[PDB]
Amino acid sequence: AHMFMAENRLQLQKGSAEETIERFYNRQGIETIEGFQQMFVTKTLNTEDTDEVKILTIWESEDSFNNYLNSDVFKEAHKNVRLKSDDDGQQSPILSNKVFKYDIGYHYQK
Amino acid sequence: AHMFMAENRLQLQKGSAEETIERFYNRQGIETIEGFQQMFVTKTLNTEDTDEVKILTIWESEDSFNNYLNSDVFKEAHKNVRLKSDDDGQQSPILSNKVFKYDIGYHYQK
Ligand code: HEM
Ligand code: HEM
Repeated sequence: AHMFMAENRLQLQKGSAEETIERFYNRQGIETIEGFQQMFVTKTLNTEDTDEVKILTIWESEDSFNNYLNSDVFKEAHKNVRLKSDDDGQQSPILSNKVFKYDIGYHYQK
Repeated sequence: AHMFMAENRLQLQKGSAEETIERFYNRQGIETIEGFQQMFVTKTLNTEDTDEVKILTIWESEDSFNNYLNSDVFKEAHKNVRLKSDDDGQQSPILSNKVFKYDIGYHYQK
Protein backbone atom coordinates (compact mmCIF):
# COMPACT_ATOMS: atom_id res chain seq x y z
CA ALA A 1 0.00 0.00 0.00
CA HIS A 2 1.21 3.54 -0.66
CA MET A 3 1.18 6.43 1.68
CA PHE A 4 -0.76 9.51 0.63
CA MET A 5 0.11 13.20 0.75
CA ALA A 6 -2.20 16.21 0.75
CA GLU A 7 -1.08 19.80 0.13
CA ASN A 8 -2.99 22.90 1.13
CA ARG A 9 -1.34 25.78 -0.75
CA LEU A 10 -2.12 29.04 1.05
CA GLN A 11 -1.66 32.30 -0.82
CA LEU A 12 -1.05 34.94 1.81
CA GLN A 13 -0.43 38.66 2.17
CA LYS A 14 3.23 39.64 1.80
CA GLY A 15 4.91 39.22 5.20
CA SER A 16 2.21 37.12 6.89
CA ALA A 17 3.84 33.66 6.53
CA GLU A 18 5.44 33.67 10.03
CA GLU A 19 2.33 34.69 12.00
CA THR A 20 0.32 32.13 10.00
CA ILE A 21 2.83 29.28 10.62
CA GLU A 22 2.85 30.22 14.32
CA ARG A 23 -0.83 29.24 14.49
CA PHE A 24 0.11 25.56 13.94
CA TYR A 25 2.24 25.35 17.12
CA ASN A 26 -0.94 24.90 19.14
CA ARG A 27 -1.97 21.23 18.65
CA GLN A 28 -5.71 20.78 18.24
CA GLY A 29 -6.24 17.00 17.93
CA ILE A 30 -4.31 16.00 14.77
CA GLU A 31 -2.25 13.79 17.06
CA THR A 32 -5.38 11.66 17.79
CA ILE A 33 -6.35 11.09 14.17
CA GLU A 34 -6.28 7.56 12.69
CA GLY A 35 -3.81 7.10 9.80
CA PHE A 36 -2.06 10.47 10.26
CA GLN A 37 1.73 10.18 10.15
CA GLN A 38 3.41 13.60 9.76
CA MET A 39 2.96 17.20 8.66
CA PHE A 40 5.21 19.98 7.41
CA VAL A 41 4.13 23.61 7.23
CA THR A 42 6.47 25.41 4.80
CA LYS A 43 7.21 28.95 3.72
CA THR A 44 8.17 29.18 0.04
CA LEU A 45 11.56 30.89 -0.28
CA ASN A 46 12.29 33.78 -2.63
CA THR A 47 8.64 34.74 -3.21
CA GLU A 48 8.44 38.22 -4.75
CA ASP A 49 4.72 38.98 -4.40
CA THR A 50 2.35 37.23 -1.97
CA ASP A 51 3.75 34.93 0.77
CA GLU A 52 3.08 31.23 0.26
CA VAL A 53 2.56 28.68 3.01
CA LYS A 54 1.88 25.01 2.34
CA ILE A 55 0.41 22.50 4.73
CA LEU A 56 1.77 19.09 3.77
CA THR A 57 0.10 16.17 5.53
CA ILE A 58 1.32 12.58 5.18
CA TRP A 59 -1.17 9.74 5.61
CA GLU A 60 -1.19 5.93 5.71
CA SER A 61 -3.85 6.12 2.99
CA GLU A 62 -6.07 8.51 1.04
CA ASP A 63 -9.01 7.10 3.06
CA SER A 64 -7.35 8.34 6.32
CA PHE A 65 -7.21 11.84 4.83
CA ASN A 66 -10.81 11.65 3.66
CA ASN A 67 -12.04 10.71 7.14
CA TYR A 68 -9.98 13.43 8.82
CA LEU A 69 -11.92 16.04 6.84
CA ASN A 70 -15.15 14.76 8.44
CA SER A 71 -13.81 14.70 12.02
CA ASP A 72 -14.70 16.83 15.04
CA VAL A 73 -11.03 17.75 15.64
CA PHE A 74 -10.75 19.01 12.03
CA LYS A 75 -13.85 21.17 12.54
CA GLU A 76 -12.63 22.42 15.95
CA ALA A 77 -9.10 23.24 14.76
CA HIS A 78 -10.49 25.28 11.85
CA LYS A 79 -13.33 27.06 13.66
CA ASN A 80 -11.38 30.36 13.67
CA VAL A 81 -9.73 29.87 10.27
CA ARG A 82 -11.01 32.35 7.66
CA LEU A 83 -10.17 33.43 4.13
CA LYS A 84 -9.95 37.21 3.60
CA SER A 85 -13.00 36.89 1.31
CA ASP A 86 -15.14 35.35 4.09
CA ASP A 87 -17.79 37.76 5.44
CA ASP A 88 -15.97 37.94 8.78
CA GLY A 89 -12.51 37.42 7.24
CA GLN A 90 -11.21 40.92 6.46
CA GLN A 91 -8.44 40.69 9.12
CA SER A 92 -7.22 37.33 7.72
CA PRO A 93 -4.03 37.40 5.61
CA ILE A 94 -5.09 34.12 3.96
CA LEU A 95 -6.18 35.02 0.41
CA SER A 96 -6.88 31.58 -1.10
CA ASN A 97 -6.47 27.85 -0.55
CA LYS A 98 -5.78 25.19 -3.16
CA VAL A 99 -5.65 21.40 -2.55
CA PHE A 100 -3.20 19.08 -4.29
CA LYS A 101 -3.04 15.32 -3.79
CA TYR A 102 -0.17 12.88 -4.19
CA ASP A 103 0.63 9.22 -4.06
CA ILE A 104 3.90 8.72 -2.16
CA GLY A 105 5.72 6.14 -4.28
CA TYR A 106 8.93 6.15 -2.29
CA HIS A 107 9.95 7.38 1.17
CA TYR A 108 13.18 7.18 3.09
CA GLN A 109 13.99 8.56 6.56
CA LYS A 110 17.56 8.47 7.89
CA ALA B 1 16.69 25.86 14.11
CA HIS B 2 14.35 25.48 11.09
CA MET B 3 14.66 22.58 8.74
CA PHE B 4 14.80 23.14 4.97
CA MET B 5 12.96 21.48 2.10
CA ALA B 6 13.98 21.19 -1.54
CA GLU B 7 11.52 20.21 -4.24
CA ASN B 8 12.60 18.86 -7.63
CA ARG B 9 9.46 19.15 -9.78
CA LEU B 10 9.67 16.83 -12.75
CA GLN B 11 7.38 17.00 -15.71
CA LEU B 12 7.21 13.53 -17.31
CA GLN B 13 5.75 11.89 -20.41
CA LYS B 14 2.26 10.57 -19.66
CA GLY B 15 2.45 7.14 -18.01
CA SER B 16 6.12 7.24 -17.03
CA ALA B 17 5.68 8.25 -13.33
CA GLU B 18 5.67 4.70 -11.95
CA GLU B 19 8.82 3.54 -13.77
CA THR B 20 10.56 6.79 -12.77
CA ILE B 21 9.74 6.38 -9.06
CA GLU B 22 10.98 2.75 -9.13
CA ARG B 23 14.46 4.11 -9.99
CA PHE B 24 14.73 5.46 -6.44
CA TYR B 25 14.23 2.10 -4.64
CA ASN B 26 17.87 1.09 -4.12
CA ARG B 27 19.98 3.60 -2.21
CA GLN B 28 23.10 5.22 -3.65
CA GLY B 29 24.65 6.80 -0.57
CA ILE B 30 22.10 9.32 0.69
CA GLU B 31 22.14 7.56 4.07
CA THR B 32 25.76 8.78 4.45
CA ILE B 33 25.03 12.45 3.81
CA GLU B 34 25.45 15.04 6.60
CA GLY B 35 22.24 16.90 7.49
CA PHE B 36 19.97 14.75 5.30
CA GLN B 37 16.81 13.83 7.19
CA GLN B 38 14.21 12.28 4.88
CA MET B 39 12.73 12.26 1.40
CA PHE B 40 9.45 11.58 -0.44
CA VAL B 41 8.99 10.85 -4.12
CA THR B 42 5.43 11.59 -5.19
CA LYS B 43 3.17 11.25 -8.20
CA THR B 44 0.64 14.09 -8.50
CA LEU B 45 -2.99 12.96 -8.73
CA ASN B 46 -4.61 15.08 -11.50
CA THR B 47 -5.96 15.08 -15.06
CA GLU B 48 -2.92 16.59 -16.84
CA ASP B 49 -1.61 15.27 -20.16
CA THR B 50 1.85 14.93 -18.57
CA ASP B 51 2.74 13.06 -15.35
CA GLU B 52 4.31 14.95 -12.44
CA VAL B 53 6.80 13.41 -10.07
CA LYS B 54 8.38 15.40 -7.21
CA ILE B 55 11.51 14.72 -5.20
CA LEU B 56 11.10 16.30 -1.76
CA THR B 57 14.23 16.26 0.37
CA ILE B 58 14.17 17.45 3.99
CA TRP B 59 17.38 18.86 5.45
CA GLU B 60 18.66 20.20 8.75
CA SER B 61 19.59 23.39 6.82
CA GLU B 62 19.90 24.88 3.36
CA ASP B 63 23.69 24.64 3.68
CA SER B 64 23.55 20.84 4.11
CA PHE B 65 21.45 20.60 0.94
CA ASN B 66 23.96 22.70 -1.02
CA ASN B 67 26.87 20.51 0.25
CA TYR B 68 25.09 17.46 -1.05
CA LEU B 69 24.67 19.04 -4.50
CA ASN B 70 28.45 19.56 -4.67
CA SER B 71 29.23 15.99 -3.47
CA ASP B 72 30.74 12.99 -5.23
CA VAL B 73 27.85 10.90 -3.81
CA PHE B 74 25.30 13.12 -5.55
CA LYS B 75 27.34 13.02 -8.79
CA GLU B 76 27.61 9.22 -8.68
CA ALA B 77 23.90 8.71 -7.85
CA HIS B 78 22.95 10.84 -10.89
CA LYS B 79 25.42 9.48 -13.45
CA ASN B 80 22.63 7.90 -15.55
CA VAL B 81 20.02 10.61 -14.85
CA ARG B 82 19.09 12.52 -18.02
CA LEU B 83 16.45 14.94 -19.25
CA LYS B 84 14.69 14.21 -22.56
CA SER B 85 16.21 17.53 -23.68
CA ASP B 86 19.82 16.33 -23.12
CA ASP B 87 22.00 15.32 -26.12
CA ASP B 88 21.93 11.72 -24.91
CA GLY B 89 18.56 11.86 -23.12
CA GLN B 90 16.54 10.04 -25.80
CA GLN B 91 15.38 7.24 -23.49
CA SER B 92 14.45 9.61 -20.64
CA PRO B 93 10.77 10.37 -20.07
CA ILE B 94 11.77 13.29 -17.82
CA LEU B 95 10.90 16.40 -19.82
CA SER B 96 12.04 19.06 -17.33
CA ASN B 97 13.20 19.75 -13.76
CA LYS B 98 12.38 22.86 -11.71
CA VAL B 99 13.71 23.49 -8.21
CA PHE B 100 11.70 25.05 -5.41
CA LYS B 101 12.99 25.81 -1.92
CA TYR B 102 11.23 26.09 1.42
CA ASP B 103 11.71 26.95 5.06
CA ILE B 104 10.03 24.32 7.24
CA GLY B 105 8.35 26.53 9.84
CA TYR B 106 6.61 23.70 11.65
CA HIS B 107 6.94 19.88 11.67
CA TYR B 108 5.23 17.17 13.61
CA GLN B 109 5.84 13.42 13.13
CA LYS B 110 3.50 11.10 15.02
C1 HEM C 1 -7.58 19.45 3.00
C2 HEM C 1 -8.08 20.24 3.95
C3 HEM C 1 -7.18 20.65 5.13
C4 HEM C 1 -6.33 19.85 5.81
C5 HEM C 1 -6.01 18.34 5.62
C6 HEM C 1 -5.70 20.67 6.82
C7 HEM C 1 -4.77 20.24 7.74
C8 HEM C 1 -4.48 20.91 8.92
C9 HEM C 1 -3.83 20.34 10.07
C10 HEM C 1 -3.35 18.88 10.20
C11 HEM C 1 -3.75 21.29 11.02
C12 HEM C 1 -3.18 21.13 12.45
C13 HEM C 1 -4.47 20.88 13.24
C14 HEM C 1 -4.29 20.43 14.68
O1 HEM C 1 -3.40 20.96 15.37
O2 HEM C 1 -5.09 19.57 15.14
C15 HEM C 1 -4.33 22.50 10.48
C16 HEM C 1 -4.44 23.72 11.09
C17 HEM C 1 -4.56 24.91 10.41
N1 HEM C 1 -5.10 25.03 9.14
FE1 HEM C 1 -5.70 23.49 7.97
N2 HEM C 1 -6.22 21.96 6.73
C18 HEM C 1 -7.12 21.99 5.68
C19 HEM C 1 -7.81 23.12 5.27
C20 HEM C 1 -7.39 24.40 5.58
C21 HEM C 1 -7.75 25.65 4.91
C22 HEM C 1 -8.69 25.79 3.69
C23 HEM C 1 -7.10 26.65 5.53
C24 HEM C 1 -7.15 28.16 5.19
C25 HEM C 1 -8.29 28.75 4.82
C26 HEM C 1 -6.33 26.09 6.62
C27 HEM C 1 -5.53 26.80 7.50
C28 HEM C 1 -5.07 26.36 8.71
C29 HEM C 1 -4.47 27.18 9.74
C30 HEM C 1 -4.20 28.70 9.74
C31 HEM C 1 -4.12 26.21 10.86
C32 HEM C 1 -3.46 26.57 12.21
C33 HEM C 1 -4.45 26.42 13.35
C34 HEM C 1 -5.40 27.59 13.51
O3 HEM C 1 -5.27 28.61 12.79
O4 HEM C 1 -6.29 27.49 14.39
N3 HEM C 1 -6.53 24.73 6.62
N4 HEM C 1 -4.79 22.23 9.21
C1 HEM D 1 18.18 19.79 -6.19
C2 HEM D 1 18.80 18.81 -6.87
C3 HEM D 1 18.53 17.31 -6.59
C4 HEM D 1 18.48 16.70 -5.39
C5 HEM D 1 18.63 17.32 -3.97
C6 HEM D 1 18.20 15.30 -5.63
C7 HEM D 1 18.07 14.31 -4.67
C8 HEM D 1 18.08 12.96 -4.92
C9 HEM D 1 18.20 11.93 -3.92
C10 HEM D 1 18.32 12.17 -2.39
C11 HEM D 1 18.16 10.76 -4.54
C12 HEM D 1 18.31 9.37 -3.91
C13 HEM D 1 19.83 9.15 -4.00
C14 HEM D 1 20.32 7.96 -3.22
O1 HEM D 1 19.59 6.94 -3.13
O2 HEM D 1 21.46 8.01 -2.69
C15 HEM D 1 18.05 10.99 -5.96
C16 HEM D 1 18.00 10.04 -6.96
C17 HEM D 1 17.41 10.24 -8.19
N1 HEM D 1 17.21 11.47 -8.77
FE1 HEM D 1 17.75 13.28 -7.89
N2 HEM D 1 18.15 15.10 -6.99
C18 HEM D 1 18.32 16.31 -7.62
C19 HEM D 1 18.29 16.48 -9.00
C20 HEM D 1 17.65 15.60 -9.87
C21 HEM D 1 17.22 15.88 -11.24
C22 HEM D 1 17.37 17.25 -11.94
C23 HEM D 1 16.65 14.75 -11.73
C24 HEM D 1 16.00 14.47 -13.12
C25 HEM D 1 16.38 15.09 -14.25
C26 HEM D 1 16.71 13.73 -10.70
C27 HEM D 1 16.26 12.43 -10.81
C28 HEM D 1 16.58 11.37 -9.99
C29 HEM D 1 16.31 9.98 -10.27
C30 HEM D 1 15.62 9.39 -11.52
C31 HEM D 1 16.87 9.22 -9.06
C32 HEM D 1 16.86 7.70 -8.82
C33 HEM D 1 18.28 7.14 -9.00
C34 HEM D 1 18.73 6.93 -10.43
O3 HEM D 1 17.93 7.07 -11.39
O4 HEM D 1 19.93 6.61 -10.64
N3 HEM D 1 17.35 14.27 -9.60
N4 HEM D 1 18.01 12.35 -6.17
